[PDB]
Amino acid sequence: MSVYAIIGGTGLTQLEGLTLSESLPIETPYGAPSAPLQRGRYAGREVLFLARHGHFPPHQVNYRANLWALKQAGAEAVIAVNAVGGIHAAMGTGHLCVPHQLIDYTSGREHTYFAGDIEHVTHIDFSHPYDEPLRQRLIEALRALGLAHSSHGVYACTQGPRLETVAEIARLERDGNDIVGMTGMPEAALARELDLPYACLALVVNPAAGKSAGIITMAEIEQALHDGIGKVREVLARVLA
Amino acid sequence: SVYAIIGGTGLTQLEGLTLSESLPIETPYGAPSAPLQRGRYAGREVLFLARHGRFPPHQVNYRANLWALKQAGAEAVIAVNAVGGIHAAMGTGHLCVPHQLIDYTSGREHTYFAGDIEHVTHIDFSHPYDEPLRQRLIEALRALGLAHSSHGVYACTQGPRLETVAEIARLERDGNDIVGMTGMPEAALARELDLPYACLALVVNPAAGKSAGIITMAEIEQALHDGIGKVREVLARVL
Amino acid sequence: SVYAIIGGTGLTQLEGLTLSESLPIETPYGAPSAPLQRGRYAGREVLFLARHGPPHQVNYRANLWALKQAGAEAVIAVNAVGGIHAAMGTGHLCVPHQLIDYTSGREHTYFAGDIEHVTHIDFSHPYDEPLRQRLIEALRALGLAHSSHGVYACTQGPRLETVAEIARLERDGNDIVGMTGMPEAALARELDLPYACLALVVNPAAGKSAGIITMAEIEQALHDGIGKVREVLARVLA
Amino acid sequence: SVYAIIGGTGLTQLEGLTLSESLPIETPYGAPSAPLQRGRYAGREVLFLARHGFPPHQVNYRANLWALKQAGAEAVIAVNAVGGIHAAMGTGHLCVPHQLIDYTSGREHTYFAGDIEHVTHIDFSHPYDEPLRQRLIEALRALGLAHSSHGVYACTQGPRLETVAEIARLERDGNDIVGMTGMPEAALARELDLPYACLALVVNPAAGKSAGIITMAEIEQALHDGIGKVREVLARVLA
Amino acid sequence: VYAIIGGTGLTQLEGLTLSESLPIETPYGAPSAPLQRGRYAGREVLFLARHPPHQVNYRANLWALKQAGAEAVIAVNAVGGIHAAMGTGHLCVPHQLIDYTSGREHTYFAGDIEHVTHIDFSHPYDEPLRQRLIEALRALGLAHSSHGVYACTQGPRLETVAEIARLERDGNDIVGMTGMPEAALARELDLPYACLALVVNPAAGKSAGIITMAEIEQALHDGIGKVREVLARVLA
Amino acid sequence: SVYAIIGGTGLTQLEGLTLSESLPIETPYGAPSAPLQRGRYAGREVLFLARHGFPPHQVNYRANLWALKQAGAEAVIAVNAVGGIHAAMGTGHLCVPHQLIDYTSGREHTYFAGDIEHVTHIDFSHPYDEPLRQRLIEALRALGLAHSSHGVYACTQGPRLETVAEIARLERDGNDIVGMTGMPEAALARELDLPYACLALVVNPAAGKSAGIITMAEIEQALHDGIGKVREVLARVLA
Ligand code: HPA
Ligand code: HPA
Ligand code: HPA
Ligand code: HPA
Ligand code: HPA
Ligand code: HPA
Repeated sequence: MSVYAIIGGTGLTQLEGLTLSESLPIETPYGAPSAPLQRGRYAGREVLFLARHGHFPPHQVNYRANLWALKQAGAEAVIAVNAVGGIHAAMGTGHLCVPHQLIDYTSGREHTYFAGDIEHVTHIDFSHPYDEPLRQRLIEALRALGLAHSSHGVYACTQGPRLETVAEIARLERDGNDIVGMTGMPEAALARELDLPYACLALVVNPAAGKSAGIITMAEIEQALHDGIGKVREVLARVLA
Repeated sequence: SVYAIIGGTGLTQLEGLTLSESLPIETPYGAPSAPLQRGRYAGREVLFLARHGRFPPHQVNYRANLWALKQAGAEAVIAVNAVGGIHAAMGTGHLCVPHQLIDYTSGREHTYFAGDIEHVTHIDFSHPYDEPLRQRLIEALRALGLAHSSHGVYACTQGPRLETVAEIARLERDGNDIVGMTGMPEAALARELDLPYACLALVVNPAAGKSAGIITMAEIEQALHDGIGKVREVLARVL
Repeated sequence: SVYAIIGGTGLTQLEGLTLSESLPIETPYGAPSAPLQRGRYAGREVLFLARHGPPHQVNYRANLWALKQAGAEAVIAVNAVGGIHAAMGTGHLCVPHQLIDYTSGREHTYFAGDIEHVTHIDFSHPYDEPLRQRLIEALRALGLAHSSHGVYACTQGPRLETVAEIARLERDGNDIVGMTGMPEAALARELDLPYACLALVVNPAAGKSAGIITMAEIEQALHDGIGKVREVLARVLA
Repeated sequence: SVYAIIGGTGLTQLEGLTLSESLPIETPYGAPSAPLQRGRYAGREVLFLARHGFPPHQVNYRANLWALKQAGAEAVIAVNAVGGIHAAMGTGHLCVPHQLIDYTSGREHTYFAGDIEHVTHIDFSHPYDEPLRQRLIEALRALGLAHSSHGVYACTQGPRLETVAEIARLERDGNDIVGMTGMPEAALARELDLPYACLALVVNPAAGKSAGIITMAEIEQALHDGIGKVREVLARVLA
Repeated sequence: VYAIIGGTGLTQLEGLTLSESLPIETPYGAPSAPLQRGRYAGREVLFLARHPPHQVNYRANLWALKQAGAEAVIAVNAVGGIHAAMGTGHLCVPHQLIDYTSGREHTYFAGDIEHVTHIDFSHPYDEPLRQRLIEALRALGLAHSSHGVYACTQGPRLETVAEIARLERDGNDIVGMTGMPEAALARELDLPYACLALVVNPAAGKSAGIITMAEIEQALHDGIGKVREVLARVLA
Repeated sequence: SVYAIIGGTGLTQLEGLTLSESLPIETPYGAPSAPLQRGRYAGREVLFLARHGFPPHQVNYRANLWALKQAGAEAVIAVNAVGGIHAAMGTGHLCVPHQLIDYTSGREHTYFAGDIEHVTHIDFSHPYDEPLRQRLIEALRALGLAHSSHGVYACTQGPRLETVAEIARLERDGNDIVGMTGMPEAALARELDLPYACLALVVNPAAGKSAGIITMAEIEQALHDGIGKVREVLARVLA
């Protein structure tokens, strides 16, 4: 029944049995979305796909435009796939974590619809950033599949593009975070401001700075993606049905 | 001595206060959120500013406001701020006179010392609030026998959204007792202008994670309607 | 091997340095803070750039591209800082080995806007270990009071920190605090330029000193400290 | 219903308190700090027990409590003098803690030691009886007294007071006040299913929360200005 | 040859014969219960029940296992779960611990002794024994954490909400009253030791109600089976 | 001013120092951990005490200090070998701490225990004496040795060394170095109104701060390498 949107890398589009047979190049009041909207059918449910970064560094992706376009195209739930670094010792490379909280360390990103010309200011609650029904459907799928996961975790959302500093990971860890990426916020909040239920699925693509012995290389990360993307796809499959 | 009050309207509902008209001012830093209301109270020249003018806290022109009050003769400032109670002793109802703050804001025009200006000034800001003003407020709270706290750390955050349970947890680890969106750059801008400044904080909700439910704009408006009166009592004694 | 130095002027009042050029260069990112001075010290091509010419508005991109364009193969950056760790009082030299970014709004990367590829640099160790050792080696030789390692807080400014702010920063692990370490250190890596920092403590951080921190007190510590800092720079360049 | 008060004597100085006195008790755990003083307060039966006469780490809480349970106590009010970590909780402040953190060690801390047949791990999530907590708050409010409705009580070991750095760590752990008597008392009340609340008087700012060093004269003075306040609060709670 | 320290019921494992039930004395008082030798899939097996936490004779226990010929130890622990990812019924294989106990006989190097050894205790659990545990949890498709920090509190009482929060502030994930000095003692006797902890309740203030023995014992009743399946494999 | 040096022998190799053998004294608190030596260094009186003569947590510190004071000690320099937690305090480094945090327990920590008729709670805000600190500092400068003028000393129980996670918690509590002998030593020194300072030599990078694990051999090399440095300091402070 309910229409789902999936935000993430293409190749999530290589999900077996998904059709994606439309491409509207949308222009919103908030400017250009990242890629055109792709609308399709999967296991009998209407499905939406937005590439988060087009064919743009995380801190300049027009998330506002993305979420408006999806709300409008008829989204009623958004599953956001996120590549992260693992801070928690148990959340190593290849691990899947379904966060339940986040701490936002971003700045200078268009992060609300309640700015510029508005006639009342609203302060959305945001105590629990992820819709709980979605989180459970992700968990139920991950248990069913016997994939190694954490059912909770705190998402540190940093600014990039640069990776983090060892003492910077020290502080994120002292702050309670389990995992760290650059694209979680303001996405989750803009979803909230639109009453759009949103939940994040996170693939750990590297140990965060200082956890492994060497240094973080883009090929370590590229490999990890390639390795784990199929696992993510299996989870979306079960969730989408 | 002339006194600015920054906070909401309703502050203007103070018994005994008169207001004589409101001039619109042009500052070198843009437009202030609202016209200044110049008035008289207990034989003391007073100016009021309604900081939100309908503006989100992150886009308020604090620079324009402060320069505006300075130029209009201000000599001290009491800022009335609505906050979230992190500390367990500071529930809905509570009044707090913070003595310290931690700024988590970011994209705001936050200093008078920007652009090619031939000389840059680094202000001390060790003690963000003028103590004599702080003592004026505390005395008033004691004298009125109201439930308050004499000290506390103010966490100033970006908004317009409210904080995450985990973000609150982080704030609690930084030593804050309350959280709001309006305290900074306001407090620092005043010191850049050598304007003694103090805040009076009203706890209008528990911070995310401290109450049993989610925070509703309904409960927060109720805590204001119930709390603006006691605030008015405090301002009154102070002037 | 060509070293560049970023910091105040008077860092050039270095004895035996024949400083010859004043090159005003233009960059794809706008103007650098000052003209690049080129010179020779000890028979090594030596590059100077005064970053001063508001820390949060300094064109850090322009400065580093300039240095890179001019032929720099390493960078020593000199920073005035407030001291958080109790062992690191007024006058203390420190060679930080880590840093924590608390800044924002600054044009902090080369990978911004219209580009066909985004590069997420590793940045686990903000500072080059070799350069660190050249600095460490020199302080030891000159018998100066210093610290081998230490954590740099970089804060927005131009305002100093609040007592509570310093408490947060200490809780985070910071030994020192300053407004210019970042994004400079990061842009250096983006340019594959080895970068290292020599910090001089010019005030105890807020609430570590007695009363307030005056500009005057800071001024006298720069006056007193620049002497030491030159001697270190001399030895490194040598 | 029978309320038992633990604190110094001179709490016994309530106007219109008959000190009906009292008998030396024996316990399977030893000798209690003082003979129990049994009295009446406006219809109510009240028990008193001075926890001294003995350094805090050597007080025999096990006997004290056991004896108080055996004498028929149904509720225990504990009065405690403390250093004040939280900026808002200076000298002479009254606090009513809601949580505690235990840093004590060499103490006979449980009735479930020894070679015993069934082990019991009590839940101790909320270390103070909430009904008792309200009864103290209500009393404080009604008397217009400056106080804190909540706080975290650090129980250290003594007899020496704390180091500056130790205080920084108690603060990072989230403690508001610091004292030497609060545990294992609160816990031992619980193993006996005996409602228990503490009322705390800050007698000194904790180490390094002020310029000098902590003096035993400062504390004497704070108990002098403090004691009367504490007594009026018991009069109400008892009534 | 392996030794398992946990409750009895770990000896309700299918495939295990318990032969000798000899009660040993040691230079450090009596152990918690007699030692029980056996075989499981052709390996010599020591089992030893550790039954009040702060008064159990951990010294006497390990020395006994050492002298009986133990060449590795698996300690099974009931714990409360601080980490939000580790609820009731989770299995955790910790890699670190932080020790908040005291008043316990914690070292073989006290009293008399001609020489005093300050052992290194950087890594309290043995990596190869963790890996065998983890390998096993993977094969059985059980929900677990490969790593985690163990807080060892004093008891017998449970923790305060604020005690828990400072344990959380310290980087801890689980909490139990029996992890220390067991690990450290094992180390002083060059015995490889690892722990497998079963979360049996959310730590204080991590959930709705209070912590109760009804709740904790159900979780133990529920979990014991998974635990036995893990040990069965690890001895295989 | 008469100094007592507490440390290993090897501190006794000072050139020009002479020492009378032992004589074993009995104290009210049992017997000191070694022969206490009386000395002269160029005519000046010095006491020497080796604290080990037993593991760190069973050392009779109560007895040592009581012995030291009965024999006329006016000040105390204690020389401690510690692991370094701070990045800038590698092996070989000298540190003059200014604060400390006690993580010990079960040790005889006070003179004011037992069944006495008066109790003393000392202030202990500043565990090390500032005049002695500077004497050590001025000395280390005079010899131009690398050192730290300040730092926080974590005093742990032992005999085992610390876990990587324990080190991370000691680090979060703001400690710079960790040893197992510093307390209750300093505190006892105070109960006796004896000015006490520590000089701490870093013998190993604390658990989890370098590639390997910590070997006893590595530590023993480190001492044999830094005791020479410490002797020099002592010689200067004693002159
Ligand atoms: O290590 C990381 N840090 C921040 N963002 C990331 N996205 C993938 N890995 C990382
Ligand atoms: O909960 C809060 N968080 C931030 N700002 C606020 N202003 C009122 N309440 C809050
Ligand atoms: O206190 C400081 N904070 C930030 N920058 C500084 N530069 C010198 N001192 C300081
Ligand atoms: O400062 C304090 N510390 C410990 N115990 C106390 N009891 C009263 N004040 C204090
Ligand atoms: O909640 C707990 N705390 C301490 N030990 C435990 N053992 C099981 N649960 C717990
Ligand atoms: O690493 C250490 N930890 C505790 N005590 C010590 N004594 C020397 N090194 C150490």
